[PDB]
Order: sequence, then C-alpha cells, then structure tokens
Amino acid sequence: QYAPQTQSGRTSIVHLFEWRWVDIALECERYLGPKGFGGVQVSPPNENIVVTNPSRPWWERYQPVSYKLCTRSGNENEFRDMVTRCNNVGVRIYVDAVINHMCGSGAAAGTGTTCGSYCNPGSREFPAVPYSAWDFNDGKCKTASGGIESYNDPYQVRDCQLVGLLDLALEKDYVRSMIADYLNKLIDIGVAGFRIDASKHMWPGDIKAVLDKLHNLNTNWFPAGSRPFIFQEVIDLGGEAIQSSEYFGNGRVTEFKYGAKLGTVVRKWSGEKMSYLKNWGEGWGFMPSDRALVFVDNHDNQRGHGAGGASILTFWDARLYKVAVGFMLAHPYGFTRVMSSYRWARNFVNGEDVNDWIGPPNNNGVIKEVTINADTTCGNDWVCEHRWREIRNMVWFRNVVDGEPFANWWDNGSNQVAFGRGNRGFIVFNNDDWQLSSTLQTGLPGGTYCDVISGDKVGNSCTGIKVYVSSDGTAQFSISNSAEDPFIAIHAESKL
Ligand SMILES: C[C@H]1O[C@H](O[C@H]2[C@H](O)[C@@H](O)[C@H](O)O[C@@H]2CO)[C@H](O)[C@@H](O)[C@@H]1N[C@H]1C=C(CO)[C@@H](O[C@H]2O[C@H](CO)[C@@H](O[C@H]3O[C@H](C)[C@@H](N[C@H]4C=C(CO)[C@@H](O)[C@H](O)[C@H]4O)[C@H](O)[C@H]3O)[C@H](O)[C@H]2O)[C@H](O)[C@H]1O
Ligand SMILES: OC[C@H]1O[C@@H](O)[C@H](O)[C@@H](O)[C@@H]1O
Ligand SMILES: [Ca+2]
Ligand SMILES: [Cl-]
Repeated sequence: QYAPQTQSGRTSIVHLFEWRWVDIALECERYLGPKGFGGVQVSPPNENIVVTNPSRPWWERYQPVSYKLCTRSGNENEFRDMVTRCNNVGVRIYVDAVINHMCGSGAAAGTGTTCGSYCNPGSREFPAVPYSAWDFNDGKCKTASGGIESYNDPYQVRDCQLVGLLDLALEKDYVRSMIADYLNKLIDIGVAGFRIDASKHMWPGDIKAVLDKLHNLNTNWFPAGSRPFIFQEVIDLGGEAIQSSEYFGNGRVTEFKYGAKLGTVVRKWSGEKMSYLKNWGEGWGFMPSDRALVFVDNHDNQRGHGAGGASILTFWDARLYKVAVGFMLAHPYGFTRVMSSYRWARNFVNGEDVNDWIGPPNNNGVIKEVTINADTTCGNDWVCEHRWREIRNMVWFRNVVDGEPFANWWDNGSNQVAFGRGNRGFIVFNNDDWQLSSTLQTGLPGGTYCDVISGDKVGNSCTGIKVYVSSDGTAQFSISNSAEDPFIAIHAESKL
C-alpha cells in the first residue's frame, strides 16, 4: 500500500483537478508520458448530486449518489479509455475515493444528479447502490445535531456527519462490500491506487476491512501480486485527538504539516528562516518519510478550505510558489504530489474569499477543454502548473537524483540555502533581500551544467544560465534578490 506502483524511475503524481477524462488521456500521451510524470490523481469518477446553488461548485463532486462512473469529467467509456492510454505510456491513474459518506442530508429528493440516478437524502434512499436508512450512522452519532460538534471526540468525528453529509455505517459488511466492489471495478479497469477521502472521519479498522477485499493490480501493466497504492487524507497539524499515525497500517497518509510549515518559512513569517530547513523532514516532527505523501497545496487549501490557512502558497503567489515546489521536489522526504489548478475570480470580503465555491472552467455547466498554446501553456483558464518550466524540470530533477542522499548542505545563516543529492544534483536558493554570490561545493563531477530553472539543455547548449563546476566539485552561484526565479538547480542530465 506504500509503494506508488509508478513505472520505474518516475517519482511524482499530478492532481489534474476537475479535468475531463479525454483531456487527461491526451495529456498522458503528449506530455505526462514524455516528461517523466509518475501518474495522475483524478477527481471523483463516481456520480454526484447536482448543486444548482451555487452554480455547479467544485465541491458537489464530494457528495456521492451512486458508484456509476458518470460525471462532468465523462462517462465510463471515456474513463476506461483514459486509464488504458495513460498506463500504455507509463503514467498511472489514482482515484479520489469518496467513501465515508453520500450526499448532503438536506439535499432534495429527485434526479438532479450527474447521471440521472434517483436518490432521496431525506429518507436515506440511494436506489442506485443500493443504500437504505440502516446503512447510515444516524443512530450511532451521539450529538444533538447529529454533526461533529467537537474534534476532541474521536467518536463524533468518525460517527457523526461531516458538514451535513450522510455518514456511511462502515462497520457493516454490506457497506464495506459495496465500497469494495466499486474499488475493485476500478482496479480491474487498470487504476493503480486510491486517495481515501476524509479518512480522519472513518475508523482505521473500517478502512482496513475494505482494503483487505481489494484485487491485485491488473497484470496487463503491473507485475503479478501487486497491491494498490493507498494514501489517506488525514488532516493532522498536531495537537488534536486523532493522530495521522493511527492510519499507518492502511497505507501512506497526507502530511499536511509539510505545506503549512513550508509556506510559513518561504514567506518568512513567525520568525521562520530558510536556514532552519537544514533538518527538514522528520526533524520537524513530520511522519516517517515512507508513510508520507507531501505537497505544497492541495485542491482544498489553495482556496481556504481544509487546513493550512493563509501561509499556504499557491499559483497565485507564483514566485514563492515556485521556490517552495522546487525545494519539495529536491528534498528526499516523502512521495511528492504536484498540483494543477484552474483560475477563478477570487473576491475577498473580510479576509474570506466568497467565490471559493467556483467550479472548473465551464460553458453553462459543461467543462471546457484544456487548450494547449504554442508556448506550451494552457488556455481556457487552466493554469497548468505542471507545464511551468520551473516545475516540470524539477519533476525531472527528482527522477534523476532518486535514491541519492541529502548532502552538501550550506546556508548563510538567514535565507540563502543550498544542498545536493549525492553526486547527481545540487540546488541553490536565495530568499534574502540581498545578493547571493558564493563558491559552493556541489558534490558533482566537473563540467558545465545547464540551470534547469532558467532554461533547458537543448542538444549541446543551454538556453538559460550555465554553471561551470571545477574538478573539485565547487562552482560559483550568483543570484540576485530581484531575479525572476531566485534559485538554480543542476543535475547529471543537464550536464553538457
Ligand atoms: C474539507 C475538509 O474538511 C475536514 O477537515 C477539517 C479538519 O478535520 C480539521 O482538523 C480542520 O481544523 O478543519 C477542517 C475543515 O476546514 C475533513 O477532515 C477533510 O477530510 C475535508 N477535505 C476532504 C473531505 C470533503 C468531504 O468529502 C470535501 O469537502 C468539500 O465538499 C463538501 C461537500 O460538497 C463541502 O460541503 C458542502 O456541502 C455540505 C452539505 C454543506 N453543509 C451544509 C448542509 C447541511 C444539510 O446537509 C447542514 O447540516 C450543514 O451544517 C451545512 O453546513 C456545506 O456548507 C457545503 O460547503 C465542503 O465545504 C467542501 O470542503 C473536501 O474537498 C475533501 O478534500
Ligand atoms: O528544528 C526544527 C524547528 O526549528 C525551529 O527553528 C523552527 O522555528 C521550528 O518551526 C522547527 O520545527
Ligand atoms: Ca464517518
Ligand atoms: Cl489530499
């Protein structure tokens, strides 16, 4: 459950948030495959309720009504086609499994669903599954409102309603089996693993019981006996009743402290400095590297939802975002996930974005295609961070230095920092308000390397900064505090 099951040499996955199956299929063949991306985390592929107020928000996909592969991203044919085409080019697919609940208990009975399935939230009727009143935790929840009134009580958070969502009685074998059948169908289709949504709201044992029923991965692409990759969404910033460690037996867990702390350090808040990152990782109180799935921001916290707060860096703060993603992709800690978002009209009234609900780029409800521009960027308001040179080249960097140990750390005692990875890569950062000009030990063999942050190595030339490393591994790095990208990165494969 801990092994990502990516094709050898590939070390990251991209969250193609709200993308349509057809666009992902294309993206796999034209970009993800050739650019060494390990895989893609897709949005919930099962049927959800249609929320008309507000107009088709992104969160309606987290309110299931059945397990039919039928959504705004596409139908089952399109889904199967995507998985096949992506696996065929070496890019795995990971599904966002929403299994702790069904739709909002307050939703209206009817066929206002993405596939037309009938459902009656009021009576807990979900005919298309099927689920009935006795498959929910209403009777087990002890709070007056039936909702989570305190996060200090493990029972409320797991047995009661998360924001009014109907809570599934996961201790029942019937429910356990319905969910397993859904996941098994996906596994057989070719999916490599899952993101267990809202794991914190389920007992580790219930998740385990479900996982034990899962099929081995499809042998058309995976070796016989391969277990699916599992990463559970557990928001634990420390100091709360439920600990992420309670889920280590099921698979990897989302380390939310990673993005919260990094954002604060890179922004230079609360007295934090980049020089403090020397012992980044478990030294900062994070979970063991091999149990962690790390990221800078995720679909929730980039828009105020979930956890992280104001410190979280997103594509909105492009410059700082790039250095944080670069640091993450360079550091050996955890399995990295890269975010890929869409632009929305933010509108902050009282420090709160009242438009945080806005769904993906659409034409009267139907999702717009991802258009690719000549300069390799995306149109139709898809930001495509994964296509930014600075990001795509760091994904490559991670592949290249995979397995090499953290080494040759250097810092100016403030915000200028540097470290390498064995003898295959080195990265330098300047987040101070002054010039960086030093001769540092890179640990790399002598030669001329193309900086992959400012450019690329084309044939036998660099399109950006070139770094000459002496026979003794040293090199000079000159980075101005006003540089567009205040960091340089070089590796074995960018060598001329
Ligand atoms: C979003 C994450 O919430 C929780 O994290 C909390 C941490 O546990 C806690 O430590 C931290 O301090 O605070 C966090 C919350 O800010 C979960 O632990 C975490 O798993 C969540 N992230 C996951 C999980 C979900 C749920 O599947 C997704 O949440 C989004 O989607 C829901 C559903 O669409 C959305 O809620 C909308 O719908 C419900 C029904 C509305 N609730 C109203 C309706 C009724 C009647 O049914 C009333 O009873 C309710 O009281 C009333 O509020 C919501 O108003 C509406 O927004 C969430 O807002 C979305 O965030 C996440 O996407 C997923 O990543
Ligand atoms: O050593 C790790 C610690 O270093 C301190 O200087 C920082 O302020 C802490 O946030 C961090 O956890
Ligand atoms: Ca629950
Ligand atoms: Cl997540």
